[PDB]
Amino acid sequence: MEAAHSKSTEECLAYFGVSETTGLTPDQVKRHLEKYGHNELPAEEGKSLWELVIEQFEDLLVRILLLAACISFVLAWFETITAFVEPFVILLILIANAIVGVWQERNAENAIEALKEYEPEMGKVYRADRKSVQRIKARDIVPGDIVEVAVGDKVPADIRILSIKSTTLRVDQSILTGESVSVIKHTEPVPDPRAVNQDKKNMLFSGTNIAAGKALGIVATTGVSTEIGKIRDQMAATEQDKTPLQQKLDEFGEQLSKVISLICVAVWLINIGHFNDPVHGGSWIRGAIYYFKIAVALAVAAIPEGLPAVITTCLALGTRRMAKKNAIVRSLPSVETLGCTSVICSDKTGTLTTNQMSVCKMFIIDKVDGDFCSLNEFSITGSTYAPEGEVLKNDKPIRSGQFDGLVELATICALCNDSSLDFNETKGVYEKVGEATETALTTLVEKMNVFNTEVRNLSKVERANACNSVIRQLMKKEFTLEFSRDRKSMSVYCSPAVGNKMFVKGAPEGVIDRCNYVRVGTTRVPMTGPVKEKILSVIKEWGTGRDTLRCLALATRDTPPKREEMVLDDSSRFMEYETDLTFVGVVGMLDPPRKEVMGSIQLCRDAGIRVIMITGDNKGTAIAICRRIGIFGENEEVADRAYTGREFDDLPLAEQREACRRACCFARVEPSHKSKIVEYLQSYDEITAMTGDGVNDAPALKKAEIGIAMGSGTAVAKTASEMVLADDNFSTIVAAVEEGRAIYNNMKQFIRYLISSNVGEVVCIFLTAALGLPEALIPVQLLWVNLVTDGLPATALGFNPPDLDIMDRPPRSPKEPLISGWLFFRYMAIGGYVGAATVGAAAWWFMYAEDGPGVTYHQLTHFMQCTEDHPHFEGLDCEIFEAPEPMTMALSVLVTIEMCNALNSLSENQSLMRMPPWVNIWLLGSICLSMSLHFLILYVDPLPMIFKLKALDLTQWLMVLKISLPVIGLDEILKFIARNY
Ligand SMILES: C/C=C(/C)C(=O)O[C@H]1C(C)=C2[C@H]([C@@H]1OC(=O)CCCCCCC)[C@@](C)(OC(C)=O)C[C@H](OC(=O)CCCc1ccc(/N=N/c3ccccc3)cc1)[C@@]1(O)[C@H]2OC(=O)[C@@]1(C)O
Ligand code: NA
Repeated sequence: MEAAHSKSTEECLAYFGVSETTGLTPDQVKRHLEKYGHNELPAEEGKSLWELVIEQFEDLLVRILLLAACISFVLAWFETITAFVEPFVILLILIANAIVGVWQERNAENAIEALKEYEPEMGKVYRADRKSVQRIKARDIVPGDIVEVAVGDKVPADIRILSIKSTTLRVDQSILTGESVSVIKHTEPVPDPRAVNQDKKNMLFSGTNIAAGKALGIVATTGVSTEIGKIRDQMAATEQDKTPLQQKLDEFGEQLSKVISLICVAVWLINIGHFNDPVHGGSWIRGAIYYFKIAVALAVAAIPEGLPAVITTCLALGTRRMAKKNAIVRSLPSVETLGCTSVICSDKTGTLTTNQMSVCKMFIIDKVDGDFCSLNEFSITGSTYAPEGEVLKNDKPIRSGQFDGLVELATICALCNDSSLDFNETKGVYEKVGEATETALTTLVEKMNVFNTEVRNLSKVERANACNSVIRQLMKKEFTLEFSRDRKSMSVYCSPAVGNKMFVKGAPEGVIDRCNYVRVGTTRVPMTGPVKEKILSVIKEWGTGRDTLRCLALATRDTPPKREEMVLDDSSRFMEYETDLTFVGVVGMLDPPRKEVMGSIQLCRDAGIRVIMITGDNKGTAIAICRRIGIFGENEEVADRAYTGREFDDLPLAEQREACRRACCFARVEPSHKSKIVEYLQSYDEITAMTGDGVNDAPALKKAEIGIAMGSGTAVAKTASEMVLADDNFSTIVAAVEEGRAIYNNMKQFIRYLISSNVGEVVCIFLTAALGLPEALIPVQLLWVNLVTDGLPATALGFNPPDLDIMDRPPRSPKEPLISGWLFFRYMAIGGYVGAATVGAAAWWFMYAEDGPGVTYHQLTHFMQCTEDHPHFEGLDCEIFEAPEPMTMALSVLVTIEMCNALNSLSENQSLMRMPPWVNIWLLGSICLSMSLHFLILYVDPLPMIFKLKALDLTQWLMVLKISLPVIGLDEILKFIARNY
């Protein structure tokens, strides 16, 4: 029964056909169970390890390395036990990467699983099989059950309240709305069928807790049909798109397999002459192994094997750096999307403001005489909940007792108040107890002291509620008509210790319209036009002007209805009970913006980031707060840039989308508006950050690219967000966006660095196959360079100093390629250089070397025919074509070039003369370690046998530097072109 809130208690019992005193019969239970199912959210279908390792080996680059490992294993089988090192190392990389992925998924938290924590194990129902209550498992509760809840119990299903067995019934509906005060519940129907959950005063929602009381109710919905179950369906339907960099890895792997297959076809096309080669020969099995070994090396030379270790290391370090700035990022890929933020939608109370209220102004009526009117405006000092402060008028200290209107003003503030003040000696600060807006009144009456009580020598703990207690002794608060949004006010019925009176407080428009008289000191005058105009005039200046105050109208019913003539169970009659009032005065309190917020808004407009405020204030004050903190200008038109919840719904779907393109302020929004705003922003391809802190906010937090939770927010809101603000501050968002931009600038530098090395490595392997030369580089050597030799300077590039204008540039387009245009041409020339400089270093040892044979170019290209000891090949040991020294010339050239290419990667276009290499101290130290590790595999005896290397001399190294160092001069000329042409 979805509309149970709008149905009578008799209508709900008649729908299910269940007696309130007997309950559901054993037949009705098993028959309702087969129709509505069990009262539980669906279990989240987790994936197995087998499904997780299949997803790990689903990536195309992973499948290429796995195939290359399989080829290497069968090549090592058909050949020295160091041969199986190449298959084993390749497998260890994939296996280790899988373990990392398995650990990440296990550590990951699911918000749908978190919703279960709001499911009680047990419930209490009355059924026809027993007279007494039955404590059954909440899973077995069906719609139509008669349920009994009490203090401490968690509500097991969406329950329509039938009768309240206690005096009142207060519920903690905080799981839906962050952290909130207890709400009073009744049993009368709510006329609006499209009413929101705040207005369903006759409903108990599954997952909430009973703060006080005891009631009997009938179950309306269970399972996914509850309010907390409908939110689970919205989250289960939301799909998280891949981050732009995750998508770029897909296109890179898809294009890489197309190039590898093309290089293989090119190698075969160049060697088609072997089809005319004589059929009889023993080099055919050799030729297959030759092309199979090249295929293995071609894959290892193309895949950046060390990139996943460098990326996750950069993100893990940035997470620790953001946590120092109170930004808790929960997912590592979210750091990239963090820097791409285009729109920030932020709640006000708590984040944009300090949520610490204090009354700043107040006015009472001074004189009413026809068209002449006079007011007594006041000012209060002290922005904290502490009673320290004084009341001023015209910047002059005054005594509140000398004004009679202020005596009645303070009594309304002290009696029509459910909150209190407490002093904490551990923190040494007065603390609030209840609503922040109500506690501002308790602090105000302590500063006024209308009865001139003596509190100078009182203890600080006693000083907190001293003046409040004095007023409470005078009038006995009988009952309380709680706040409701239909009338936007509350009242209390009081008797002396003089007749009974009612003290009313609430929104100014509703209370003043229900006032027929006006208090003037101790006397009262009928409410007239000129007085009502000037009263509302000051409300507009305090709420819309530069004060940006929240105003409360305080009134009194001098002649309240008799106690017997009032029904304290129908919230519909509460407005009638609060009529024919007498205006007493208006207080104006401020929720101050945080110190750092006004500057963070300027950083956002300097960085092209739009800020959208989300409040619960009226449209007039919301626009005023925007002008105060910097979202709008002081004199800027905002007719089509600010909307309310009702204004936004009355628009067609096309106008709603166009509204979100320019709006910067949304006041009094419905729960579904956060998710709709995200969709409209995504329709313009924005990258949206949204704040929230309740289960209500969870669907929008998951929908947005960067859901933002509060450190004090609910657990479900955190598990549905990418980043959690430890201090709830809005400035933490902007600081994390700056860091995400700084991380990406360094990230794309060591991505271009490692990828350009893989280009030159593939050119090296291609030149070997296309010319028929011996293998100048071995997959075992290429793995060491990509994982260790180039991995250390790549990590050091992640510590590059960020640009000082990084927050002075618009947000980066998500589809911006990492390498394109002239940079695509540069890494082709660097790749064409590395490929030629590596195979040439080995050919130098095989020909023009003093310590190597003077093998001719024909013999080196036809080295697979030395086995015959052909007279065509001058007499020589054929094993020389398998010598370790020529591979050390090629490897030491690649290592030294990559150390040089790492310096060229410090800046995209700025010359090394302008930006010297000693800017990044970590990069110089990484090159020394990578070079120190190069001599480790050349001299410490176990390693040269494995890597097929033999140490070089002081002369052979000088030949490496002859070919390697001009890399710096080449890229410098390519940088000079981009800068000046
Ligand atoms: C890999 C090795 C080789 C040899 C190769 O064939 O490479 C080609 C190739 C696949 C390219 C092309 C390359 O073509 C050429 O060399 C043309 C032939 C030249 C030789 C001719 C001889 C006659 C490029 C190399 O050519 C040059 C010069 O740079 C540029 C560009 O690469 C990138 O931008 C790198 C993204 C890495 C990249 C990959 C992943 C990634 N992941 N983030 C994460 C973030 C967070 C978490 C996880 C992950 C981010 C980035 C591409 O064009 C690329 O394919 C594409 O689609 C582009 C747009 O990526
Ligand atoms: Na999200």
